[PDB]
Amino acid sequence: FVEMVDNLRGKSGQGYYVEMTVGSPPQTLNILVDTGSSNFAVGAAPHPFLHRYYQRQLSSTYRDLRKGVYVPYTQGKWEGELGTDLVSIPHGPNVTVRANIAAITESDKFFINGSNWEGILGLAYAEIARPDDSLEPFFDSLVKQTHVPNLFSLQLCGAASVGGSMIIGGIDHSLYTGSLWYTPIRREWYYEVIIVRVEINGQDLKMDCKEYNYDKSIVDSGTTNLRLPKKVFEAAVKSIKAASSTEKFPDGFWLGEQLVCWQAGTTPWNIFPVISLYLMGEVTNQSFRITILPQQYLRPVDDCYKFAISQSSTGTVMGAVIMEGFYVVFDRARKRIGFAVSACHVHDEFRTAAVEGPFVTLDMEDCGYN
Repeated sequence: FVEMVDNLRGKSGQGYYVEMTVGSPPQTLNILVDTGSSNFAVGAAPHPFLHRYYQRQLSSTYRDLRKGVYVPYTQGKWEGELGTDLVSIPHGPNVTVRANIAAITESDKFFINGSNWEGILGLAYAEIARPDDSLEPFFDSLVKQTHVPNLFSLQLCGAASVGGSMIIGGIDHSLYTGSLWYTPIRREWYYEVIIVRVEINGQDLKMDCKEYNYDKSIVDSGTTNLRLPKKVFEAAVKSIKAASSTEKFPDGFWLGEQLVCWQAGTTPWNIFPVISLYLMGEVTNQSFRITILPQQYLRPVDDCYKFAISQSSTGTVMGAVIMEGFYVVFDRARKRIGFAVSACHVHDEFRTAAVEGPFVTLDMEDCGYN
C-alpha cells in the first residue's frame, strides 16, 4: 500500500495527523489519529488556533442529527453538534463513506495553539463513543460501507516534525522487520490488552500482574506517554532510578514536574534501563515481550527531555512512547493487536527495540481486572 506510506505528519508532542476530506465538494482537514477515543470530531467555527474548519453550509451532503455532545476532560473539553457527511482519506483507501461527524462549536484546552490539525479521528470502539455507543465510530462505518478489511496499522516514526504511516485495511510488510506477535484485545471499547510481566533491564517488578492492568491497559496513539497505575508506576520508577543510579536527578523530574537537560549530544542513554512489557500471547500460557529504550520514554522537549512515564487512575496507557518503537497492527477482525520491530524506530548501535517470543507465562488471566 505504497500510497499510504508516510501519510502521517505532526509536531513533537502534538500528536500524529492524517489528511481527510469532509463534505461535498470535499473540504480538506488534518485530523489527529487517536486510538484512545471513538468520536470523529472536527472544528467547525473560526477558533483563533485553527488553520481551517468544517463549513457545513458549503456541503450538499451534510445532514443534521439535531443532537449535541459535550465531552469534558480533566481540565478542557469540546462540545459540538452531531451530523453525518461524506468522508474520505486522500492517502488511504479509494473510497468515500457517510460517517457521523461532531461539528465542534466550542472547546477549551482541546485545540493546540500552533498545531496543524483541526479535528480528531477516534479509532476505538462504540462502547466509549459520546454521547453513547449508538454513535457509530468512523472505522465501523468505513468497514460496514465498503470492502476495506476490518484492520488498520500504524507506524509512528517520531522524527520537531514527525512522520509515520497509517495503513488502512491492511499491513505493509516493508514497515517492519522480523515477525509480528499478537496480543488479544480483551474487550472492545478502548484497545485493551493485558500486560503479564514487566521487566526493567531484564529484572522484573514481581508485582501481582493484576496491578499492571488496573483497571485497564490500552494502546493509544493519542497519548504521548506510557501511563501506569500509581502502584505500578511507583515500583517502575523505583527500579529505573536504581538502574540509572549512576547519575542523580530531582524527584520532580520523575514526576514530570520539571525537565532534565544535557549538553550537546551528551545524553547518557546507556545509564537508563530498557523497559520490557510482556503481553498476553495468542495461546494458553504463551506470551511475548516488546522492549523499548530510553529513546522512547526520554524524549526531547541544551538537550532537555521529559520523563515520558507517568501515573494514572484509568489504568495503563501505551502511548507514543511504546508505539514509536513498533509497527502496530490493530487487527479488529481477529480481535488482536500485533507488534513487530518498526523499520523506522530510533536506536543506538548498542541496544535496539525488539519483539521476542514465545515465552511461558502462567496465570495470565489473573492479570486481567474485572
